[PDB]
Amino acid sequence: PQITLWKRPLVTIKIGGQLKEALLDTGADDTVLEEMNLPGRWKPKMIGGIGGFIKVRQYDQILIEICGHKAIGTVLVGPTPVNIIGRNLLTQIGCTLNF
Amino acid sequence: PQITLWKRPLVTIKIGGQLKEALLDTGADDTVLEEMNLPGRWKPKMIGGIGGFIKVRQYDQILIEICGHKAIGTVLVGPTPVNIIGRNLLTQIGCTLNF
Ligand SMILES: CCOP(=O)(COc1ccc(C[C@H](NC(=O)O[C@H]2CO[C@H]3OCC[C@H]32)[C@H](O)CN(C[C@@H](C)CC)S(=O)(=O)c2ccc3c(c2)OCO3)cc1)OCC
Repeated sequence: PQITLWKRPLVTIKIGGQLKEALLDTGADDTVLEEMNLPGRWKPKMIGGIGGFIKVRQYDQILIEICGHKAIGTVLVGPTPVNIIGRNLLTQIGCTLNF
Repeated sequence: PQITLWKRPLVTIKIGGQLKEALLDTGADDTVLEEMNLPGRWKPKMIGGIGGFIKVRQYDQILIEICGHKAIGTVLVGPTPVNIIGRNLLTQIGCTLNF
């Protein structure tokens, strides 16, 4: 599909057997999701943006389905205000910018 | 052009007669540039990111050329970690997401 940018590019994702709304974010190197209790081990990490850094939990080899397209990679979990799909997963679903 | 996301979507921009490098950021509602001098009036504003709020200077109806495409809109100037081109200008240059 093609998504215009008049509004925030929000889509439905599936992760850990749950549906959520997330932002397709070409400005995000990594994928940052709202607080959730994913199983398995994780590594502490900090990521920075406008305003400073937040503490997040890095889970690896996590499957996410974005608009029916499957992707598996690293997902960061922490007190983010919005679910953010970053380039590490956007590349896997064949997402490009076009103008 | 068509831009893949295996690396950061960085492009050259021209604003106030000066060339700079900026990130095409579909997750940003607004355009925010690092500290610089811009002519014309400006009003103090505040914007929030992943790690909190920052104070910016809002410049309205600023000419800015993005990878060869002209836009005239709002540009915020402040302590952002990187120059980011947000949806307010991405829409002007006809940028869409596609997968
Ligand atoms: C509504 C909820 O509350 P809120 O109002 C806004 O919530 C939001 C918070 C973040 C975002 C996404 C963020 N957009 C953003 O900053 O946009 C600003 C300007 O325009 C406005 O539009 C929305 C906010 C304003 C960027 O797309 C991506 N970022 C990097 C970028 C700064 C380049 C370095 S990043 O997230 O930090 C990040 C992600 C993965 C990583 C990483 C860093 O490092 C490695 O992996 C969108 C909405 O904030 C009050 C507390």
